[PDB]
Amino acid sequence: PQITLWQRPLVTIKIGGQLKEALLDTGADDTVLEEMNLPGRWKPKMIGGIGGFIKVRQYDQILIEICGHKAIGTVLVGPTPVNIIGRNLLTQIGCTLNF
Amino acid sequence: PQITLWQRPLVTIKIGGQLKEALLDTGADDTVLEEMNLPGRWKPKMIGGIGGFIKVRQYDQILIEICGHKAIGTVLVGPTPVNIIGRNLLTQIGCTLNF
Ligand SMILES: COC(=O)N[C@H](C(=O)N[C@@H](Cc1ccccc1)C[C@H](O)[C@H](Cc1ccc(-c2cccnc2)cc1)NC(=O)[C@@H](NC(=O)OC)C(C)(C)C)C(C)(C)C
Repeated sequence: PQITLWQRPLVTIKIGGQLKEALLDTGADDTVLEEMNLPGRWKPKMIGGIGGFIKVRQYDQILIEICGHKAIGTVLVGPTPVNIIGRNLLTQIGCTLNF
Repeated sequence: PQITLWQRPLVTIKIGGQLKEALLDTGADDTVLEEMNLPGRWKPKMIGGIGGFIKVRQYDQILIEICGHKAIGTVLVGPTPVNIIGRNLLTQIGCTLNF
């Protein structure tokens, strides 16, 4: 589909059974979701955005379905006021900017 | 053009007769640029990132060349670690997310 930008580019995502809302974010290197458990191994990481850094949990080789599109990769979990789909997974569903 | 996301979407912008590099950010409501001079009046505004809020200066109806496309709207200026083009201007230049 083609998503215009008059509104926030929010879509539905499925991860580990649960359905969630998430922002398709081209200004994000990383994918970061609201605090939750994910199966298996994780590492502490620090990420930086506007107005500071937050401490998160890095989970590798995680599957998320985004608008009925398979995408596997690193998923960060932490105190984010919004679920953020970053480039690492956007590339995986063939997401591009056009104008 | 069609910009892929295997790398930070960094385009050439022109503002106040200065060439800068800026990030095409779908996950940003606003356009935030690093400290610089701009003509006209400004208001104060708070904006929130991942880490917290920052104090920025709101300038209205500022001309800005984004990847060879004219936009005239609200530009925020303040302590941001990256030049961000947000949805207010991305819509102006007819930019869309596609996949
Ligand atoms: C390497 O740095 C990153 O890629 N950092 C990303 C990051 O923070 N990416 C930044 C760009 C960057 C890069 C390097 C260094 C500083 C910045 C812009 C993102 O795309 C964010 C998303 C967001 C949206 C919304 C909110 C939020 C906050 C409060 C309430 N509700 C929602 C909070 C975060 N928009 C923002 O930070 C924009 N925020 C926004 O639109 O809020 C409405 C802003 C401030 C640029 C206009 C991150 C998401 C992986 C952490």
